[PDB]
Amino acid sequence: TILGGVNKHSTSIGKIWLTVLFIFRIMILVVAAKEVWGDEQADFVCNTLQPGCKNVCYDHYFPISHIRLWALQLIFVSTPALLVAMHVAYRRHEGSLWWTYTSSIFFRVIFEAAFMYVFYVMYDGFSMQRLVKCNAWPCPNTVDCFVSRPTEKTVFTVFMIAVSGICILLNVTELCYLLIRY
Amino acid sequence: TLQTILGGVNKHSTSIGKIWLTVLFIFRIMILVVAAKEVWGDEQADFVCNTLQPGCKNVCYDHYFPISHIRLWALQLIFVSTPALLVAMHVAYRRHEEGSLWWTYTSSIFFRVIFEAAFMYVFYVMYDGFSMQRLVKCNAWPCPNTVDCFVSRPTEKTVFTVFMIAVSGICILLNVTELCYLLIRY
Repeated sequence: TILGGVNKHSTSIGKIWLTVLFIFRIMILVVAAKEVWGDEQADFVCNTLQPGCKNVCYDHYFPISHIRLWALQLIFVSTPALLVAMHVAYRRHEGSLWWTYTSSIFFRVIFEAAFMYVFYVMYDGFSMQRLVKCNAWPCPNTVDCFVSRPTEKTVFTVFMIAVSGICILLNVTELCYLLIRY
Repeated sequence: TLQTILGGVNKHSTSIGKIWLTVLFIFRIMILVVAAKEVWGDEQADFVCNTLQPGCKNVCYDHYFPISHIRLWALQLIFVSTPALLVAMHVAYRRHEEGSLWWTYTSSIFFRVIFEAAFMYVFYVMYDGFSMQRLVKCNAWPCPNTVDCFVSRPTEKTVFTVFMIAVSGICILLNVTELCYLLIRY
């Protein structure tokens, strides 16, 4: 019903393509992705005998796991759609509505652009490495630690980034139509 | 029936109260449920202490985490929502057959700000700020002189701690404006 409640009050591009891609991301996140990151810390392996070196090295290289960045991102970009829907809902039950609608799609592009930026700086590209070298205290000189399932995590990382990039373009095209029509 | 219950809660509210307060409430619940609840999944499983003394890990973990963060947020969310459905059924009881409606409403928004302030106060005093440390030094019995123990995911837990505090602080501001916005109309 939440899906069927937001069916109306949109343009042909905004009718479906944004919505189907949004459903696409959630299905990938829930059905498939969350079991890949299930044992991110359980199978983190470091070659040392120092107690506590594993905890600090894992926390240093993964300040926040990918699945929870995407979970945050989905929540943020969902609110402007939801908020405008209920905003127009009670009055129904032109200039102002146009003012709100363009603002609604203006926030989406901001959030997705902001979040794609974070992955790039934080994780230094979209590819995961098999080996990480760690020298934070209490670890001795330098320690080799090994990541769990690096290849599978890369595949979903690329998949999510590419789909997010598509959603940016669709929002932009929706904006330009509303720009020319004024 | 999350949509249905709040739909009744939506009735007889001011602009900011109609939209902004309830969307923030769903915002906090979503973060707590789908994201944060499994950051703290292995609080005690990956607590690590550098000692050979049996039971030092149990006493040191309990000394530094008297109550978990997620279980404080759960308690806070329960408390701040009770006045919501308290009035909902109370009027439904009366309806089944202004000032009283006024008296109930201003009291309701007065308890919400009280509970949020009190709970937000507990985090500060009991955890000494909003930032967790990688290392905790423990000397409670039966541990020998002083033992180093290491926390699990200190950086991630800090991120959600800040995010929860910031959102809770906003809910206080909206409630305060609601009181001022309401009082002037009289």
